[PDB]
Amino acid sequence: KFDFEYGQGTMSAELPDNTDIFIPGETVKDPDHIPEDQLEAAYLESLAHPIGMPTLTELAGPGKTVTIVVPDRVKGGEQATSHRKLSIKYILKELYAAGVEKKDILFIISNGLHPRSTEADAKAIFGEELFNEFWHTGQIISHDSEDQEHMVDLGTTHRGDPVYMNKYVFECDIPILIGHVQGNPYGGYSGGYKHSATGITNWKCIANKFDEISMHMEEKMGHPFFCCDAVLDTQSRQIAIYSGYAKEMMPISWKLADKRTYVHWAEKKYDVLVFGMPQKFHYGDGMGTNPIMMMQALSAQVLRFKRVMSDNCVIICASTCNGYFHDERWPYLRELYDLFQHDHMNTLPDMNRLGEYFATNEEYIRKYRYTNAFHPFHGFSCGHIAEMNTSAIYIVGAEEPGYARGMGLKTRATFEEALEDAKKKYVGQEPNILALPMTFKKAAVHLCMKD
Amino acid sequence: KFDFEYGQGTMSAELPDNTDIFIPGETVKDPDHIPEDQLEAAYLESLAHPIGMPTLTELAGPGKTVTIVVPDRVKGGEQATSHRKLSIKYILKELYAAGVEKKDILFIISNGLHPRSTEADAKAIFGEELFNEFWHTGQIISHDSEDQEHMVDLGTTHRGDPVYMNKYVFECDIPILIGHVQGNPYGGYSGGYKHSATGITNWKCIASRNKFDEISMHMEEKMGHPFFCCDAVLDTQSRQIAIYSGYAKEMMPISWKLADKRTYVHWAEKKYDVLVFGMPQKFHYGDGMGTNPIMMMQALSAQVLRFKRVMSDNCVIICASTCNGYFHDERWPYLRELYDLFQHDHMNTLPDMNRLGEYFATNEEYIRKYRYTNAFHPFHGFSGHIAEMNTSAIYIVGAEEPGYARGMGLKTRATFEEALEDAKKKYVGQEPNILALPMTFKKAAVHLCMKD
Amino acid sequence: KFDFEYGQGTMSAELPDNTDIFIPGETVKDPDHIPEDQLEAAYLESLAHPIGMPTLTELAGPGKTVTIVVPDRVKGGEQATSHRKLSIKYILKELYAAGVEKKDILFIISNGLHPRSTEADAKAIFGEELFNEFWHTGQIISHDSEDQEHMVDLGTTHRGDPVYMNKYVFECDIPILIGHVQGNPYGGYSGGYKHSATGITNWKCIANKFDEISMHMEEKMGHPFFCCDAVLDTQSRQIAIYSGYAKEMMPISWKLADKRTYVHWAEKKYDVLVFGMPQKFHYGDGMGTNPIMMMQALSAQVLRFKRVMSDNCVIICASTCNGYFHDERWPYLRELYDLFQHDHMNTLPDMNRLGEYFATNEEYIRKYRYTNAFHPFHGFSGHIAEMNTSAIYIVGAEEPGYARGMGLKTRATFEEALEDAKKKYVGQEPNILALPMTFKKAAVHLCMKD
Amino acid sequence: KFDFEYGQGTMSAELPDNTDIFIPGETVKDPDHIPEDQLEAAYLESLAHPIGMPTLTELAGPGKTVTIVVPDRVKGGEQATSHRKLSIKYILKELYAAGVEKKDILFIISNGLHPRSTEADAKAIFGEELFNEFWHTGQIISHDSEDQEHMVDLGTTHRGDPVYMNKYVFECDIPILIGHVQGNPYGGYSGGYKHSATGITNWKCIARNKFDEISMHMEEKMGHPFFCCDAVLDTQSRQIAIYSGYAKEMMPISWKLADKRTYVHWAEKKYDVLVFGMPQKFHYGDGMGTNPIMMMQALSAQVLRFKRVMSDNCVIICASTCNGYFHDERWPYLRELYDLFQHDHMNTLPDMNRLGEYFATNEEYIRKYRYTNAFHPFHGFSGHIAEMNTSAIYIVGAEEPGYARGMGLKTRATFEEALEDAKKKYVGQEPNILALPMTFKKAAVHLCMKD
Repeated sequence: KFDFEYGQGTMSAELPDNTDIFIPGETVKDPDHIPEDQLEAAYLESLAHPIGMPTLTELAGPGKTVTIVVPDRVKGGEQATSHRKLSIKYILKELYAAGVEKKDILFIISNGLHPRSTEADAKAIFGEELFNEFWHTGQIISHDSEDQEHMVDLGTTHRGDPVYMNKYVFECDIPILIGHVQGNPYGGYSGGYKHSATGITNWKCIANKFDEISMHMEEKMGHPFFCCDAVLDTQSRQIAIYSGYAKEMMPISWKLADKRTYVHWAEKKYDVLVFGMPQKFHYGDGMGTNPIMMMQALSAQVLRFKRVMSDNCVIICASTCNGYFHDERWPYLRELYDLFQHDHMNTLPDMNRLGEYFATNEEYIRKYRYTNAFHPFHGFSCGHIAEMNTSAIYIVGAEEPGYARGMGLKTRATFEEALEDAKKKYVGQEPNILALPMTFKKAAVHLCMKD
Repeated sequence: KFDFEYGQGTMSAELPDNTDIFIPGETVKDPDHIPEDQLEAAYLESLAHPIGMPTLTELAGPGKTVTIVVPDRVKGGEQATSHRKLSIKYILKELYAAGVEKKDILFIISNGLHPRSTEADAKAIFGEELFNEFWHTGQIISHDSEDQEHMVDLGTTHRGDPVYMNKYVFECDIPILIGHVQGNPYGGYSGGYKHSATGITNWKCIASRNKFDEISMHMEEKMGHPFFCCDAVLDTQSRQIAIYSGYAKEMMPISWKLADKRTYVHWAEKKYDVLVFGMPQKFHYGDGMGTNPIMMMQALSAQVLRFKRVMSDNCVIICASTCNGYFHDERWPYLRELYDLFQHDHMNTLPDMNRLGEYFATNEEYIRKYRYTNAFHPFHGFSGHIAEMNTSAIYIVGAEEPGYARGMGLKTRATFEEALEDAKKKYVGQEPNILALPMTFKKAAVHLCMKD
Repeated sequence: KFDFEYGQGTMSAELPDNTDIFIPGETVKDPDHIPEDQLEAAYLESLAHPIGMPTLTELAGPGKTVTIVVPDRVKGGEQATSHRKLSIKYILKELYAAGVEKKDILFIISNGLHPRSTEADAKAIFGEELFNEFWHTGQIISHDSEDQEHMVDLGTTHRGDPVYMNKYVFECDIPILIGHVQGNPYGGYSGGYKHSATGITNWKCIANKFDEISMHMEEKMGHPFFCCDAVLDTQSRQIAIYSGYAKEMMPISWKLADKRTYVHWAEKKYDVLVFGMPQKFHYGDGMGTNPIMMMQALSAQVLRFKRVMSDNCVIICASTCNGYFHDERWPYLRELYDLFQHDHMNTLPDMNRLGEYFATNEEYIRKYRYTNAFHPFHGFSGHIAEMNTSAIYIVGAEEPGYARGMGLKTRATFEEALEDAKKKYVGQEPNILALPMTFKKAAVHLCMKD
Repeated sequence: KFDFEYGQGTMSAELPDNTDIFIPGETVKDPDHIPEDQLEAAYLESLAHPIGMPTLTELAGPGKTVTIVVPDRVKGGEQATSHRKLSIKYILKELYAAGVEKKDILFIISNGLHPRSTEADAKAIFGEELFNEFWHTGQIISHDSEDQEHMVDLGTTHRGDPVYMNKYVFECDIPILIGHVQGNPYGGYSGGYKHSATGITNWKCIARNKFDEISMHMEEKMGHPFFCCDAVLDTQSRQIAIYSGYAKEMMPISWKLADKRTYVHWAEKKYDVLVFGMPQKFHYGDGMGTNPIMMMQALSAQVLRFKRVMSDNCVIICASTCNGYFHDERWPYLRELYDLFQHDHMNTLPDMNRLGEYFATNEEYIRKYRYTNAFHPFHGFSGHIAEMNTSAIYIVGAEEPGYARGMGLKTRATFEEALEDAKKKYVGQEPNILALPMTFKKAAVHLCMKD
């Protein structure tokens, strides 16, 4: 028997004995994580030896404003020794040694279009010491992209891309960027320039691009971003820490992140891909039950396992489509689904023309600003890759399969039924089945062939 | 760290080392079940030696109408060799050896107020062989309390109890009962005369341990022939321990002699103060019991009734559940209106709602949904107050819409540790005795008692 | 038998004979109120002898604009000899003697987030003479914190608190503050710097803090506030009148307000606290039936009687929970209750994050400005009852679903609730304390005799 | 200052010194009641001294079905020694001494159109001992006008009145009645044949001579007369005399003593203004003082009571919290009735009677009457005297005065303001005022001229 995440618990599937298992922490081991007693030495050596920049003790002085940009709770570790906490601690120590007071240093959570961080979210991000040190003084701020009184206009890049920036990060003397270099389904990395281009701008600037936008910010500001990026493994444990100028550091970190993300394990090309998504993963609770977020997750899974899989791919998923449109967090997705169903739109890519219609809605913008919900444009920042490539996608165990059927996904009730239907219709009676347990509870990797 | 059921998965809790763990079967062993090989001999011996009744061959003759009453899907087994399947199979073999026509055998699924069984439910209850052999012939009928053309008003007992019983059972020449002798929170075992008194009666005969026996004996007196019971005692994993068949009235004490040994566990050394468990979404009555506020209160009241003899008077109950507000309105269409009436009336407690029971059992739309949609009868909710007077505080941990748990009188918190700290603050003190019950709603529950 | 306020009338409770009664003023007598024959002398001596400031005759002249800040109807006396009326009368006499004309003097009712005063509210606050003298010329104004063209920006204090101020009180040559020195459940007092901080600001300035904000206003204006505050007793009768600079006079008034507010009477720690809330108390009609205002009142009662009460204290309350949201006065509290019930809100504090969501609502702001309703941020300006008491019983409720949705226990009669509490929490020998008319009087903080 | 009931508490009024105060029991003393010690002797003497039938021993024998008809909770005391409890207890003692089985005794709560009594109501009516002895056996049944399987169509009287009777009372061998003889606004009395005609009849039999004719038709159809045990009550519902026997011949004797109580001679001047207040809970129950139609009923009752003491320029000033609290759980039909009054050609209340048969046949309201313990929909049509006689009716202190204005009643904010307006317009500057400060809390009496 095989155990796949099903909403909150686990669905059991009786797959043929030719099934293979890939858990990206056990099948192929990641590069060794830095031991917890060598983390201080690694951080000190990285901060004291930046790439294409002087040390923090050289760029800091008394009265020089410092803004530290910290990512939100979507990605990265939340443990007692995560990259964010240690990096902030040692950066603060360096700045205090340089002669910068605590009253000046400001912290900004860079969500961009993700919901603004609450008190509990900041507690989980910064820990227990930084939380008590800075939150009550008003020195920890969540980035608001609709606050026209805190957004500055930098003009347009050489390619005509508009650039809007946070005012707080624009008026400081020392801008510090903290990011986690981790893989993305599209092939890019969530390093320094991508983090600055995504988490500091607004929806207009989001609608090679990231490098241009971040370089435009650096030119307008007058001082380049000091980025301290850590290469994370599947358990969000730092492997290497690279600090300094983002442009000359990003390739250095990528040369090692390619070792972790791209796993050469495949010996054959598979026909059936079996997994399941729990209710709460990635963007938060309700992702595994909201149809549009399910489509995005399935598209990411298709992108990640494209090389390992054959032409007529078949994807079997175990998710609880109870129709749970998490509405305190995605207040616009019900209208999005209704517009998709009750219009002339044959496929998801036909929805893009409504993006500016949703990003400018007053009620959803108010909910984004004050209720801690997603920005209405986040649904258009994808879903179409799932529709192509795969012959059929099965959503087994759904509670309201009408929502999974309205997205174009086939619906069944048990893994064996869906597998038998796929064998009868698409993949024949001898399918190469690949089972992915805990594919959404870990940092997913791009599977490739040993060729 | 301890693990508890939470909706579908598992919520983890950090509890002090003094916490004690109880599993119904793993901690204290149930009496040994008969092995799968000896089910043959045990069933044949039980059928060949009925208690207080002649053997079924004597009861059967050519051209005799036989009605076999099979319980619902709530709690009966459903393994490969469950009691229902084996008992039905051997009864059918013996009846065929008695020369009884196959067209005179009729199966009645006795639900009473539980939803009528569909094709999949009937298949799961009866096994694929019996489902293929009998379903398409039309010989498997779910009991319908509101089918007035197929219900017979017997009259009244001596205690003013109206009696209405299925006409199919009334007109048969051999009534056979299939029953599982399993414990109840109140103490009256669920197999025997209770099965006949509850499963083939309408809500008026339920609205009114001696009551069930009186009603069933009145049924036997009116019919002229007693029910032929085939009751099996089950353990936590729904495995047979002993099989008793014959006259229900005289066989019931014999079955109880072993059901008491199974049900009443004697593992205890201290009077515990805090009871910790969790509600899965699907248990007992089906999917949605762990999120429906009324059904959550019912389950909590059952848990209070089971463990009251091991718990103190300032006890605190901490349960993990996902109070989504998911009433499962396709299966309990009356519970949303019931909840609204609870909130929007002069009702301080749940027992104040019983005066509306006759109001709900007579609703035309809910009765239609019960008959044709496979939903619960509207009077099931009124057939739940022990928790709100026995316990000092009841905590619902990890609720997704904590308004429903608060509206029923239960406190709400976010994590097990937070609720335990609050309870230690106010109710049980900083040095409590904790009893943790993982997999309490996944296994057949038992009554806990002091060792002495 | 015992009589407790129940909505509009009274519920009767057969409490055991060991029950104790505390009524403010009646049980322990307050300091003697100034006789009506000495009020003129007291006011004249206070105004002629200010603290840290000179007399109104020494600061006033011909053409110098004067703005008099007067509190709203929530607190203070509405009698024929209340502090507001007499203070305004004698201040006007002094100013007229100095040389200031009536055409210039302006009156501002400082509510802040409380509803703007209507014609009848000004009636009750000011009296016949001042009403007829000043309202019909448009010289009595109710403070509007949402009026962007009548609010000025003073920047941000040294600690990081933004300061918004009323324009009328900013452009005047002589700002005069009238406040009442009365106790608060949290420990602080009303009137003085607190009145100016919470009265003529907006919700952003409200979200030692009051001292910093008020000193920032005084620095920006250049004229310190001339505060004339009277220490009130349980019947809103003046005990002492202190005039002058607020910073150097607040301790002087506090040294005597501590004598009245802090009553050392207890001889034992009580287990059960029994009282009842009428429908109309404090913030107006519907407070005793609105679940959120009920929770606020219960929290205030918990704060006031914390020292007299045991660790396992049980509160029994008699209120008519008819679900009567005074939707013409609290248009937002139904949405607030629905958000509390239908979201991931385990407790009331978890709702604070929605404060900025409500304070910026356009419809509720319009209703606050023009309909005379509460500002939507007043609700977020609660948990103490949940943290402290083992159980809270709301007896006599009409729709107990609302009292249950707040986390409170619901019963039907005092005896049933008392028996339940005895069986569950407080045992069979509880120290019961009964508070008749605890919401119809100026409540006091009960302390221990020793 | 004067005090009046106002919702739940008391509104205070400033009235001139010429105002006269009347309290039914205190101003003029009722005839002396029998003491609590002599209740036993008086009850035994009354039971042993019938007024036209043989004693209860003669009617009783082995195997006799006895049906005892107990009035509703609307009227009559609920003290420790109320008439219902004592009469039932002594009747049961006599029947047991006569050899009547306990299983052949059945109690019927005669409500007729009032809501069916619940468990708590039955407990309060019957006393704890009798409730424990008889309720759980199933021997206490509330009358159900719409229970067609338990209703018998007796036939028709000579006036065309149709007669429908409770089947339980019809088949019994001894029908016994418990009744309280206290006055009505119309001049009748609530005990005697009226109890039979109203309590155990449906709405068709309801839509002084009529009650007697219907009850005597019932007696002639059953073959045996009702055995009545009627008690005269004072303001505090205390017994003055107990009359038992044939109702037709006993009724004048009971009336001879009820006249001395109901009619009070305390008038020396023709009063002009009548001042009182409606409490929230009185007569029919909670919500009578706030429901506009029940407020009109109460005002009409007051007008009928005090019409012989007041002039022809009547002004009625009443304090009530008319907040629109219809108590829809007890009067579910009154909101629709109010809407039909407002939104049709109804100029006055008596114009609505043509819809009475429309409401009494409603299925939803009948279901709520049978199963939810609400009023029968025809109760509201069983109200025009107030608007006919009084020149102006003032509702003082209403919280939603739209309902008081919609029924034709003037609305003001305070007692003094309404009195000033009435003096200005109707009664002049020198009126005669009669103040009733406990009119709705005590059993009302009919005021009359002293001469």
